[PDB]
Amino acid sequence: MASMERFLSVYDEVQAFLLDQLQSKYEIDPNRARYLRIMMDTTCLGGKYFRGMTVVNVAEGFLAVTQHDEATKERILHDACVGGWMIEFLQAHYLVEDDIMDGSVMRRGKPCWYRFPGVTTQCAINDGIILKSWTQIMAWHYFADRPFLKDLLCLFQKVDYATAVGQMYDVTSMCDSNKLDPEVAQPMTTDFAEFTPAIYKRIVKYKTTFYTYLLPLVMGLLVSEAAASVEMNLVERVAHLIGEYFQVQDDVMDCFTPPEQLGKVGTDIEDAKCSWLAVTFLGKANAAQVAEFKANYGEKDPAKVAVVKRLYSKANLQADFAAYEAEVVREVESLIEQLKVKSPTFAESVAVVWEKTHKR
Amino acid sequence: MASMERFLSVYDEVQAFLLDQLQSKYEIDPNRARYLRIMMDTTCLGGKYFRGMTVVNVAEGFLAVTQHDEATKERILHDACVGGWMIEFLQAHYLVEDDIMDGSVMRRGKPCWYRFPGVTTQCAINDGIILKSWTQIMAWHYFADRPFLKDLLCLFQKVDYATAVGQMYDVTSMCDSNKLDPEVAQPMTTDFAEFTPAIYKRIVKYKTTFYTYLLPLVMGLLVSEAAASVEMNLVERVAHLIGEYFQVQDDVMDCFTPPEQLGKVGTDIEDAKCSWLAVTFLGKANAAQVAEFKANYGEKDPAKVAVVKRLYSKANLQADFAAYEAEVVREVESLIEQLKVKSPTFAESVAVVWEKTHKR
Ligand SMILES: COCC(=O)NCc1nc2ccccc2[nH]1
Ligand SMILES: COCC(=O)NCc1nc2ccccc2[nH]1
Ligand SMILES: COCC(=O)NCc1nc2ccccc2[nH]1
Ligand SMILES: COCC(=O)NCc1nc2ccccc2[nH]1
Ligand SMILES: COCC(=O)NCc1nc2ccccc2[nH]1
Ligand SMILES: COCC(=O)NCc1nc2ccccc2[nH]1
Ligand SMILES: [Zn+2]
Ligand SMILES: [Zn+2]
Ligand SMILES: [Zn+2]
Ligand SMILES: [Zn+2]
Ligand SMILES: [Zn+2]
Ligand SMILES: [Zn+2]
Repeated sequence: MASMERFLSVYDEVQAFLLDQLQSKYEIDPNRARYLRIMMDTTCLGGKYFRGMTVVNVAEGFLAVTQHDEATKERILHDACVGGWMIEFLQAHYLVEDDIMDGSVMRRGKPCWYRFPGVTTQCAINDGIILKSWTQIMAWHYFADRPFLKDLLCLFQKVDYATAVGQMYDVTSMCDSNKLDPEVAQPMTTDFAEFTPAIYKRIVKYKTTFYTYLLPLVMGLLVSEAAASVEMNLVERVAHLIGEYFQVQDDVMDCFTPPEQLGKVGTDIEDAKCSWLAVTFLGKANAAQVAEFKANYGEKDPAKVAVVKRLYSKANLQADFAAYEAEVVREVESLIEQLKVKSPTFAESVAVVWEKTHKR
Repeated sequence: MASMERFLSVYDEVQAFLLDQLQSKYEIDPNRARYLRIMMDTTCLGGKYFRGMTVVNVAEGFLAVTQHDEATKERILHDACVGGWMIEFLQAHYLVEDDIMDGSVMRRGKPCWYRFPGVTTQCAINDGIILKSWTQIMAWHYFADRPFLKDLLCLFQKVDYATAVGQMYDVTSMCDSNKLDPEVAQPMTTDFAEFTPAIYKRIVKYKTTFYTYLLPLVMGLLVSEAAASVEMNLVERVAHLIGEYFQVQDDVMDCFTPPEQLGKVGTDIEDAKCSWLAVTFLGKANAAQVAEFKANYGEKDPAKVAVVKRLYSKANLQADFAAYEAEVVREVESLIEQLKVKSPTFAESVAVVWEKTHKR
């Protein structure tokens, strides 16, 4: 059984479980079950399964070096798939809700879920709530008697919370902090004083890294009962680095990747996002370039968006990206080495995570 | 210390904990902390604290009949307040998101949270996510070493899930089940075949009863380590009854309570809600009254709304409500008696829950 095959089969099983339970324990009728099946498929499937497959890969590594009965190998791999789906369904939650929050049009060359004719925002908000509730239903069902259940739920819960806090950092990133006030409509920053590397780093760490990198690695350790093979402060450091890198790639592609390939028309400029491009450009621009960026950023007008893209093009941001990439490659290699002291197997899984990130 | 006083003090403590942790562990800055404090107050405070105070009342009952050290009495009451706030913050989540889902204008004579000028939907969806995450942060913090932690989290998780399923039943209640399809925009029912008492009962049970009645009672038992004093199938039955009653009152008031008193302009008729009024009217109407209801229900037009209110007025629904009330009074009394066999104290708390519901 290829890992991916096992992973995909477990989706089918988990889907059947959740829908069969709705019918037998929550009085659902067949049509509403079908609507939820479609919802689940539409919102959970079609991506790369990077996060969920990380859990599987980490567990697979430990299986190769640890003595177990066959049935135990199976149970561990099944747990790693369930845990991976918990993360994918968490992601699915965040995507449904974020797309609504941001008025997004497309996700993976298909309409965002709320835009489906028979969905609408009124249902989609709640569908997103259900998606995250299913992570917990999965956990309580499949992991009821597992020794790792407490630690898994407690971590999962902190990562979800961090992610929501990250969302708040992201949606408020173009405001002046000192002006935040629920009573007063929020103006866009004029000075862009908060477009700094440390501020950017805080957004990305919370919004993406905890759930995309830390949680899949640590879930893999927890289902393997292997958290003693690592120094958790290192696993955090390496996840922060790789996660930051991931987002900087995504930020560049929002701007420069053709929409057919991206699967999306990128709107970070019109949305006035604190992107790596913006922060990096502000870190090297001259006064006249800074005034021009300010006159044009955060505006729907396509000509103003083209002015911003031009400023970025002539600012030679490809140099800054190569240098940044160089330095991340350097630090990731260093942390992989430190990880080898307690676990070659876990260090190797992080190596694979990094290769898959660095080459995508 | 009056119970309410203790309850309100614990809000202050919990608020400080959550905000202090954001600063010390999640890198929050002071302005975003202030925004979340305001959010928390605006969305969690100002109601009757019925659900949270139920937890406190149930625990207080057991304290009066159970031998404990003073510090243990305090710890139990503190736990009951924390558990009660978990339920109020769960409620706060659902209200923020539902108000957004339904395009609601006012909640408790104040603007819905998403309508605040400095909030907007983009932030409000996420603020609602945070509210529910805080229930879990509270639980893991205050109840880390508690013997009831597992059972409390597992119940809490099932009630939340049921509530989301209830929301789906509610928002789809004016559609024909056989027509639900994410690909096709959903027409309002023309036949109203699904406006039945059993269907209505399913909506209310899921949408309201589990979180408003079952969870506060059972939370009170769990923090008291008293679940053996009751037959859980009875506690479920009595909660379903009282919870149904609560909603039937709310349904009548949406239609007949002046907006100043309601704290809201009621829109259940324009929203084509499967209300008790509608279901009860359809259960007694003649053919001509049925055609008239169909020609007028579920429409913004104020004259069509007034036609519906007239049909309800002349259908003598006050008689049906008195008869329904009569029968609920009868069954609640019967279940209170059954509850006395294992626990007079718990039966008495349910009596208080019912009095507070029946007289509001
Ligand atoms: C077909 O069964 C209908 C029913 O009410 N079952 C029991 C039941 N449903 C619950 C939901 C949440 C928490 C606890 C619950 N217990
Ligand atoms: C859909 O059913 C969910 C469920 O858990 N049913 C059993 C159940 N019901 C409970 C009520 C209180 C405490 C614990 C309970 N356990
Ligand atoms: C209550 O209405 C909310 C709203 O209009 N939100 C933006 C929105 N834009 C859409 C485009 C296509 C389909 C659905 C869409 N929804
Ligand atoms: C001020 O501290 C910043 C930091 O990163 N602390 C550790 C940390 N933050 C976590 C969030 C979720 C899950 C696990 C976590 N561990
Ligand atoms: C805001 O801090 C949240 C936190 O839990 N910090 C400690 C912590 N970090 C962990 C990473 C993996 C496993 C367990 C962990 N525990
Ligand atoms: C992205 O926009 C969503 C939207 O317009 N939702 C309805 C809506 N109606 C409002 C009335 C006052 C204040 C805020 C309001 N929001
Ligand atoms: Zn977003
Ligand atoms: Zn940590
Ligand atoms: Zn992006
Ligand atoms: Zn609603
Ligand atoms: Zn039950
Ligand atoms: Zn109502």
